[PDB]
Amino acid sequence: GSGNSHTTPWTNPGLAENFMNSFMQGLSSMPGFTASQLDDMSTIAQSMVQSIQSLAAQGRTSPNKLQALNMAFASSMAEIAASEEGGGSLSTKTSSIASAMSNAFLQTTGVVNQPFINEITQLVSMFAQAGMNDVSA
Repeated sequence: GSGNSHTTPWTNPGLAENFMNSFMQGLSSMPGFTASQLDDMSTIAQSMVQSIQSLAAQGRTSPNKLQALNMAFASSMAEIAASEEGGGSLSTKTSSIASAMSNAFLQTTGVVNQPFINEITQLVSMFAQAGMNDVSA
């Protein structure tokens, strides 16, 4: 039904595309990251989008998926955020990630989900320093 809150960018496979594209584009212009790392985030973008593409194509996405995919791509960016190179500390990584998503969602639907951005930045920072996505742990 109509839920005007907690809207996650993975609700629509096309929205995910627009979101992640704008994300990886804008983030490339932000500090902390190096082009070699944006190269991988490009893959993370294409991977997540295609996953949701196939998922929504032959069926649909349940709310449970949103609360899993949010920590999934956070983990794959965590390894990149913890990557040392031209850009500096991880503190500069997560802050840029946060803003990139914000600026992205403004271009796509015009409204940004701040709780989401905070949730993601918590996950990324956590998984990066823990070095795991909770498995065999």
